[PDB]
Amino acid sequence: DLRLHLLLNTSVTCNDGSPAGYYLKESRGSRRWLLFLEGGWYCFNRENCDSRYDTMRRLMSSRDWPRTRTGTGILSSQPEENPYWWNANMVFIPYCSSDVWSGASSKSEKNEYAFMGALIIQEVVRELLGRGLSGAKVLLLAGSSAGGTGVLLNVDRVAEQLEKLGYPAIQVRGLADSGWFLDNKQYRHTCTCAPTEAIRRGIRYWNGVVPERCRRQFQEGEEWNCFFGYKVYPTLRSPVFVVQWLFDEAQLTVDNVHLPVQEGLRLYIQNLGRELRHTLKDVPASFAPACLSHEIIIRSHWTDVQVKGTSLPRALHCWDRSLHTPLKGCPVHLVDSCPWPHCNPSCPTG
Ligand SMILES: FC(F)(F)c1c(Cl)ccc(-n2ccnn2)c1Cl
Ligand SMILES: *[C@@H]1O[C@H](CO)[C@@H](O)[C@H](O)[C@H]1NC(C)=O
Repeated sequence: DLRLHLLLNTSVTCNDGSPAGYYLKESRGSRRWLLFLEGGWYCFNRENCDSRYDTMRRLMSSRDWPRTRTGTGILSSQPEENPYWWNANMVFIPYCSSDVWSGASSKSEKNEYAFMGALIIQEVVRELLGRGLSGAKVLLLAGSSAGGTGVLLNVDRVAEQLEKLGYPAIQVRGLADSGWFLDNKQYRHTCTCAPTEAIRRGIRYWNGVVPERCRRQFQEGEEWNCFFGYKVYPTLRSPVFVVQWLFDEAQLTVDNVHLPVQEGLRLYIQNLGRELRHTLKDVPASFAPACLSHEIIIRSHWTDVQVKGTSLPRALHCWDRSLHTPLKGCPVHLVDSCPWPHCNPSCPTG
């Protein structure tokens, strides 16, 4: 249902210099726009990016992209699959920059790869304005995994971009799914590169950019801190809803945890969930189930998980209402308190 458009500005490119793009399904009677950032890890040096180019080329190039994609989960146009925003204008932005959506660097005589994630988002927004986005009332920038961190890094820049283009009435909001990570100690030490070390190397290789207020706090050489949700979120002005499994599989991977569990690992896992829960305590719009999993919002069965009896599509609807005092029976802060994966019976089965 979503049709591919390669960017008209062919200077905004995937890693290999092929044009970036977006998949679009318009909904002509709607002023809601959902722009979804795909995830898919990252690469932080020539050797690891070369390997990714061999066996994950669609994440580095548009040369082999299909002409259409089916919208699923929050990108579905069927109310049965998407109770939240089924009638919205739907945009899926493929992740082909390997930079957690942070890069602003072209391929050149000094750069084998272009890392243009931050510029891809800006260019998609610019080109959509002529396709109906100029009439929008709400632009929800959503994303999963690396795309979820991409929301945190870019939501306020989209807001600033629309303001400077003369569209102050479009309300820009963010939905960060599975992009809220902890710069914690690994369970066993290995660069499965530790989260702190991975981002420090990548940001230099990508010429990565972070939100301005966060950059002003951490300053030169320390911008890697702004890739961590609990540090960047308090600096953001746009409303951001945070979805994060308490025992996220990507978090455990970078922590070198691989799953009978003995005391040391049991304590490690329980402490991880408690730390994640703590970082969400003052995030008013959040959905954090006690599950071992990764991503949720574009899965066809994303409607199934509940926290305290409330599904994610319901919580997002309650968030919409809150952005028109708490709402009777329409909660927006939903964080599990039970301390072990699958202590929530609605967790994905696998
Ligand atoms: F390492 C880390 F720091 F925890 C981190 C960050 Cl900041 C942002 C995105 C990812 N990620 C996971 C899967 N795709 N991207 C990770 Cl794993
Ligand atoms: C194309 O994108 C580049 C990089 O974002 C930008 O500098 C340039 O102004 C863009 N060109 C047009 C015509 O928008």
